Amino acid sequence: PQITLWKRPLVTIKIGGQLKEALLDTGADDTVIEEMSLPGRWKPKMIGGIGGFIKVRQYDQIIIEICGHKAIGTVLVGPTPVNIIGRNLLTQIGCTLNF
Amino acid sequence: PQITLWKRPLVTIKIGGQLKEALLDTGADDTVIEEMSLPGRWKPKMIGGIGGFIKVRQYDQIIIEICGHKAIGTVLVGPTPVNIIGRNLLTQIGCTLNF
Ligand SMILES: CC(C)[C@H](N)C(=O)N[C@@H](Cc1ccccc1)C[C@H](O)[C@H](Cc1ccccc1)NC(=O)OCc1cncs1
Repeated sequence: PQITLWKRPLVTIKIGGQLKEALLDTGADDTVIEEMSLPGRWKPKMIGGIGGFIKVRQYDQIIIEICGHKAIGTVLVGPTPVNIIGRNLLTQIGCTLNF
Repeated sequence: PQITLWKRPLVTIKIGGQLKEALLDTGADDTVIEEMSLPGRWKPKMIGGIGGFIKVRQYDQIIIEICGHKAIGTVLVGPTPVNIIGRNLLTQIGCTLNF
């Protein structure tokens, strides 16, 4: 779909059998989700944003279905104010900016 | 232009007579720039991101030319890692997401 930006670009996702809403975020290099119990192995990681940084758990090769388009990639999980779909997954669903 | 997301969506801006590069950021409600000496009145403001928050100066009705398209709006100025063009200005240049 084509999405205008008068409101936040929130979409429904399904990940790890759970339904969530997440922001399509072209400023984010990586995907960062609120605390959830993704199964399997991981690696602690530090990421920085406006405000400073947070500690996250890095999960690789995780399936996410982002507005009905499947993608597999790294998902960081941690103390975020908002679930963020970053460019690592946006590129897999074919997302572009246009003006 | 149409912009893919394999790299950061950086564009050239001109603001306050100065040339800068900024990120087209659909996840940001507001526009936040690194410290610069925008002339005129303003109001101190707190904004939150990943990591916590920062204090900024809020400047209204500031002209910015974002990849050649003019826009006027609020610009927050403060201690950001990266210059961010948020939706307040993206909507003025007609920016959409597409997949
Ligand atoms: C993987 C990313 C999440 C990454 N850690 C991250 O925060 N990138 C941001 C750019 C950046 C990079 C390094 C250091 C500082 C800032 C851009 C994201 O697009 C972020 C998304 C966002 C996160 C939290 C709350 C609101 C937006 N944008 C954002 O800070 O615009 C600024 C705001 C405007 N109003 C409230 S904050």
